[PDB]
Amino acid sequence: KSDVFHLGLTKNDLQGAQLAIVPGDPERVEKIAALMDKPVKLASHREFTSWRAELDGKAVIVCSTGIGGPSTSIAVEELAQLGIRTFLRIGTTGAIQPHINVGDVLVTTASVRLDGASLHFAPMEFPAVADFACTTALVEAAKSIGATTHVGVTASSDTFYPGQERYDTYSGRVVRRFKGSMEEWQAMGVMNYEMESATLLTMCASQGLRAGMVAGVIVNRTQQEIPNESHAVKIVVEAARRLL
Amino acid sequence: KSDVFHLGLTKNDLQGAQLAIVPGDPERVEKIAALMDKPVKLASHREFTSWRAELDGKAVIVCSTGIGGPSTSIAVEELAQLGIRTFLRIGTTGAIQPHINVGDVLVTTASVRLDGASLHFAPMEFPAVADFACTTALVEAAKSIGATTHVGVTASSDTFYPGQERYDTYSGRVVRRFKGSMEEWQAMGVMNYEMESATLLTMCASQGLRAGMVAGVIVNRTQQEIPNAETMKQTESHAVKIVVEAARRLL
Amino acid sequence: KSDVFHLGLTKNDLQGAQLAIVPGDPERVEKIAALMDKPVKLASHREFTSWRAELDGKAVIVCSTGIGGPSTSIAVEELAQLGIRTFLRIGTTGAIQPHINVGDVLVTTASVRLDGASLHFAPMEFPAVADFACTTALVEAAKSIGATTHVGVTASSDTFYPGQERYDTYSGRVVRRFKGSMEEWQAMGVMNYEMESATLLTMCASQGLRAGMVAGVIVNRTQQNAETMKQTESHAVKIVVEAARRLL
Amino acid sequence: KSDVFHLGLTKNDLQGAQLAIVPGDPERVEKIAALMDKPVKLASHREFTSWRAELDGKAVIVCSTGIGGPSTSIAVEELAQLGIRTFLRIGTTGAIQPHINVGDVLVTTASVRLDGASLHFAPMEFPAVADFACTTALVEAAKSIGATTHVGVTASSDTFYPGQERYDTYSGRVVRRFKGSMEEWQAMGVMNYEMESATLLTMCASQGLRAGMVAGVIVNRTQQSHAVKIVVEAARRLL
Amino acid sequence: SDVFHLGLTKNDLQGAQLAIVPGDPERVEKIAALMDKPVKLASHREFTSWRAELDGKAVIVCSTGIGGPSTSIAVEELAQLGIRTFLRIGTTGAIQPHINVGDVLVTTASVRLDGASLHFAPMEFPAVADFACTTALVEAAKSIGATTHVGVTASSDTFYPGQERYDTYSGRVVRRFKGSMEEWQAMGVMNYEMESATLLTMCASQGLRAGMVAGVIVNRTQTESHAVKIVVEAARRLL
Amino acid sequence: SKSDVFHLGLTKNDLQGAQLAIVPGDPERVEKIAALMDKPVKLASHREFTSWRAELDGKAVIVCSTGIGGPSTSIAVEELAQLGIRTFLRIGTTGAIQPHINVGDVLVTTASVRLDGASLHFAPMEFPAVADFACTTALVEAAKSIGATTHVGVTASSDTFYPGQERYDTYSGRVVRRFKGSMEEWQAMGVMNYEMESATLLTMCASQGLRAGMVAGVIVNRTQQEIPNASHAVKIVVEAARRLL
Repeated sequence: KSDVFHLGLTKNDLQGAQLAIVPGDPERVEKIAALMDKPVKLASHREFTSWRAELDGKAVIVCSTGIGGPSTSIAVEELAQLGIRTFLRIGTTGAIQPHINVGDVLVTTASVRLDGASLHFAPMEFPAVADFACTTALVEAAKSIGATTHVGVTASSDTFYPGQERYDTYSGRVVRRFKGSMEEWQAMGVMNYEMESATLLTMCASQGLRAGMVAGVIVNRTQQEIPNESHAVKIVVEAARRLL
Repeated sequence: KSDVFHLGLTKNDLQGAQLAIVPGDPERVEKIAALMDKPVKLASHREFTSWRAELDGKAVIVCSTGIGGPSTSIAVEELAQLGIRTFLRIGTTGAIQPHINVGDVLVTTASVRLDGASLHFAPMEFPAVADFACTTALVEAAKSIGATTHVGVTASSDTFYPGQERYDTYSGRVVRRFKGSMEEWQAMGVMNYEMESATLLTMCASQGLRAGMVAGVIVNRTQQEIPNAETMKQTESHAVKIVVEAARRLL
Repeated sequence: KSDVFHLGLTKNDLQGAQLAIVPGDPERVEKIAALMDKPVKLASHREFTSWRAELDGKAVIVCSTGIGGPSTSIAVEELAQLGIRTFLRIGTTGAIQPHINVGDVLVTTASVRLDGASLHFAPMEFPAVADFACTTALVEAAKSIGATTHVGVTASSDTFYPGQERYDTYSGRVVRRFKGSMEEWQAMGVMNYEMESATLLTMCASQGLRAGMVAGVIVNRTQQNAETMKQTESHAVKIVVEAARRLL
Repeated sequence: KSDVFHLGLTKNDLQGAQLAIVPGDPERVEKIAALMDKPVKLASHREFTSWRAELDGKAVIVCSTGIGGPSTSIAVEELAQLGIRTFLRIGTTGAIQPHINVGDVLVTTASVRLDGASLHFAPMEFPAVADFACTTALVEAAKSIGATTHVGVTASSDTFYPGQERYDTYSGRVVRRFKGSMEEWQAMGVMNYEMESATLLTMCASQGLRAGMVAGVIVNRTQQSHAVKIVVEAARRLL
Repeated sequence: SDVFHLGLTKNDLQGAQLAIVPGDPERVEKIAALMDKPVKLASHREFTSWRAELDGKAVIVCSTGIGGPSTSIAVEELAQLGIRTFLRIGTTGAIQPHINVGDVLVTTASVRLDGASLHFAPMEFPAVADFACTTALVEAAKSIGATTHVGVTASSDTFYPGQERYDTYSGRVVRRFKGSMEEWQAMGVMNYEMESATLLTMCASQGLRAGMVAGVIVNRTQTESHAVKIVVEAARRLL
Repeated sequence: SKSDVFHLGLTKNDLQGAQLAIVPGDPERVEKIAALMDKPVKLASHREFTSWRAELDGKAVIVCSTGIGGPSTSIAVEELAQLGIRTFLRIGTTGAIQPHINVGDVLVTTASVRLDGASLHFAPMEFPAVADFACTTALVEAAKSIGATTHVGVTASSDTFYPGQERYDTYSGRVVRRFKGSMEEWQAMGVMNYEMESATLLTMCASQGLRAGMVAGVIVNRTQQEIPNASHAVKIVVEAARRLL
């Protein structure tokens, strides 16, 4: 039985949960839920793996989004239909600033919309902006956990390869739009690349839902293209505590 | 060992394979592989589950893409790095034409680019067009299997909900761009909506790779009666038979 | 006396025809019609010269479009009003791929929309895609006569000069949008430039009409001419008529 | 022998001509050239028919463009190559303003760019504007024969049907972009639709060439020789 | 007070139908003082307004401030009060090597590098000046013997990156504007300024008449009274 | 002294080491804002740019007007940056588009809908017109300290007062296609208000390593009327400035 098309969940499964932690990788869901009380597997369908847990006596959902705006848009919509009102994305990321180190934690205030799904919720003029309370929770959680943290703009790309101006590819080329784009974002102070935040932030900020975004830095793109975690995950859990 | 960042595969894993069948759902991969000879699981990481099998003596890969152009773009790029040159997508779809029945099979000649990843490969002016040999193989395979087939344009959307003009949602609203859009595509002859083809077709057609798209119709957005889980499974099985039969003609 | 504004034709003139072969140049119309049965002149108004003929007992029209999407859009609309449902464009062309040779035949599956008129029928996201049956008929006709055939994407430009990144012009300037564009299309596997197909294919694909396109390669810029063209003409003409046979 | 790819002309053939009158229809060329001295045919290829004549001792070209911006862009480019520096468009037109009557004369100051070829010369932000000298010459030539004249903006469409919001067609449909567009142009004071001026005006204004356009009103969808005299009279002021 | 920003009433205008609109509020009184019976009306924000008389007819002088946004407020509110003709007077640089300090530029139409023009008409619409206004300005410049250039102006929402200036805090110019000055130069664009695309589009699309004249103060490559004298003399011809 | 910048008529000396500016739209508001701080001194007045210096907790602060709109804002911000300013706090007036927002309420902008043109001269449309986290935090925390009725969220920032804010009580009575129905759309999307400077300010600062915040007082509620019939935000911007020195 399911009250939604993709996730395989009923409202009753959520046990009153109003906050979801949303990693990209289904395999990371169990790990994150294990940091909390009474973790229980709910469902696994396609790229959507969902567990329920408890935090200071209140139910919390952990559900994977898969890679990219499109699958993220499905998980967020269906979770919203089941009663989730606050979404915290926890990701991995490639830093594009020389002064950001592997293992650092980045909190996103807003995202460069290098995606398509965000346009399905708001025109390009609309900012892919995080909720102020969620952002505050993540920043304060980062202090509590103890991590080297940066706060600012992230570039959110519909591709891992040409949209992040990667050249370690089959074609070894990048379309005109993205030729020289990395150095452009770098000059504009953009911190990092990832793949889900523009859709998440736009769809939430334009629909009365709260969203925030934190990621662990797994490569620095000024040094290396292909990578080569816990601070970031402890932070998203600690932030959830503050948003309940 | 992996030659690539996401798929967990090496060139050795492919055993000379140059064609891949690419469903969206990782759960479909084993079922598709079971239509061929000596299938073996290769890897499963994130939404990317891959098997290898033989078709008429030759190695073939089956690898899931996940939902959307972004994860599709990863799978296609990484399979291309490993040596794949021909990609056949097999999907599920919602028909938007009144005359297309649940059970029908759709072969996509080109797609309306309502996605974002395609733009990362070619500007919007560029057609998200299928390879002629792949499309031919799918059409011919449909005739071999015995199916009611429709050939034409598909709308490929970055969303399941507002991009396909669904109002049955949390917010119940659809942004200006997509308001009244389903009626527009209907009048323009578009057969259906899905979520991966604009990215697949554009990225292949602009990089010297061959791609084709086939789907079974599991629902019609104009009809009143919504079929159950079973009826939809029979339709999937049919389109799946067609994609394997098509693959035989492209080796 | 006429059922349409420009073509100077009535439904009666078409004698039940449902297929039109559509070259750009009025001079080619008679030549194409001459490969078919019972050819006869119909009308000539501006760049629209029309002839009718017969293949396997069915009426066929041959009608020129002029240069560009604007005049093509007029001919296709008015032919559709008169009852045409399948359109086969036949052109001669220059190639942008180093391995497409003069004498080769190109069958277009879809076009890069570097025109304006296509946007009057569908938004840019919609593909300027040929009909499958038409494309199939063209490729099959090309094989039956042993042509060296290339099947793929064509770039369809509203200009002969800057849109095709030509600098041998009065100004010697190409606008930012088109600076470096030929190299980009080349890298993307685009076969050639022409000027009508984006409008033809988009307007047909978005209005329930069937369209296809074939062209003979008469020059190749990236490889650096009278008898070759006439020979190449005759061959792509042979193909479009043989394709038309299969589509009736 | 030809200096250009399409027109079939050499610089020599122009005999020092620097101004061209550019109608759409080849069948209008000789009629226009006949109003001037020593009219002689030069060439005829596809929709490009060219004649030379003389106006107060100076050679002048009359050359047809065919229908639409693409065809027009070829003719203007190749005439420019041959030495033409001033282009005067002569047309017949409908109108979309009820106060504009059949027999009135329209002088276009600039065009709404509903075409595609203009974008091959300048981005959309750039105005499809007529040369001030040409517009002046046309307006004052119109006044001098007592013509009723409207001066203002014309909408320049790559189509005759949906871009001019016509529904009396095969599909009976008009794409979202153009749905409600005629009422919008009407409200913004646009006089009329035609099909060539956005291309002509943009390619000339962005390339140092002078261009102008006059048209005679022959129909008006909102309602239930003169212009030819004007273009020729205007031409003699611009030599 | 009727209108929200200008603090003016219809009665304040005493039947005026024309306004001279400089950018700088401090230049308003200077322009008014050249005509008869100059009287201050109001001063709010960047909008300083004076009334004067020219050949026994009331005229307005009202500043716009810098940019399309504030210009759009002044023109709207003045039109609400009965103004139907707007003459912009500016000071300007130039991007063409042959255009000297002391030269006067008359703008036929503007490259729309602004945002506000889009709130009145889509980009396809030309930011074109009224023919009568442009004629009056050109004739008034002949009248006083000024060296006049007539043509296209690039109208930018910024003084710095939109005019491809690199002598700035960041030293960065966004992709869109990198190499843009050279492009405008090759296209024959005379100068940059910051209000004309909004002024011309908003007027040409609402039945209002607008023109623009500017004196050249500097040249990127290498008489404010003279331009002011022209704008006042042109105004006499437009009453 | 010869001005260090083209429009503002200021020298670096004039700033006395100031690194923060409070930036109202109206030049006539500058003196009023500077009067709430220590040692206020008029610096200059040119075009729409009136500038004062003052002191907060012994630190020099600039108050400078921007005029209406992105273009004039882009001049003031660029030239102040050149002079040494690294933090900008806009204080404005606004029309609320949500029904329960009262005239006099204080709105703090997290990011803006870019309905302007000048922002495109700094970053392509995909880039967010987002406020600095530290500045926004200071404004929110200052508003709480004085117990103001405050709303935090997205603002629509328009290049026009009339059609871009979907006002119909105008000379033409017309609104171009792009903006027809637009207010309802922003309302449904949770946008709080309209104003005219923040998209440019926020984009040009976030893309150039400058910190910016945005606060405005509501002067009309657009669900009720287009034009009103006829200082919490100000206390807040000064208190927030104190926290950012």
